[PDB]
Amino acid sequence: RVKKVREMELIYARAQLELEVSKAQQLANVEAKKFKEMTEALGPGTIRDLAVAGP
Amino acid sequence: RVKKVREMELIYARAQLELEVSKAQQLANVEAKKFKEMTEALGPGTIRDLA
Amino acid sequence: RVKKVREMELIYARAQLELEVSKAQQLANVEAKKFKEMTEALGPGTIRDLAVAGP
Repeated sequence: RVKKVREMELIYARAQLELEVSKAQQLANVEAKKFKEMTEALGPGTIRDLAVAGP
Repeated sequence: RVKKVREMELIYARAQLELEVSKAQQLANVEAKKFKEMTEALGPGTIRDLA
Repeated sequence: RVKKVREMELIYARAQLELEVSKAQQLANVEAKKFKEMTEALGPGTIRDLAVAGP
């Protein structure tokens, strides 16, 4: 009884595994290429001065 | 009973995954190219002096 | 009685093992390649200045 249900919690957790995996995976692709285009369209010297706004 | 509903919470979370993904994805495109045009139309020396 | 149920908790924990394994495994792939693309699209000097925002 316990073997079968928990070997199934095995397969169910394999499932929930992949869900959380690709969840955060493509959320990561989202925010990472977000800030990719952010800073690439910014430019090296532009963001350097924007952050070095201090004498 | 638990297998089927939670393998479905698998597919539903795959769904909610992609929702949050492209949500923040295109919000990111939004704010990033926002500040892209901001600082590019500003110019290097302009923003340097402004800061 | 105890042997059989707990040798099964063996196989069930082998299962729960692999669930937690690939859970954190692909969550790791998620966040790691997230910050991969983050900092790679950033660039060496860009992130250096963004963090060296201080005189």
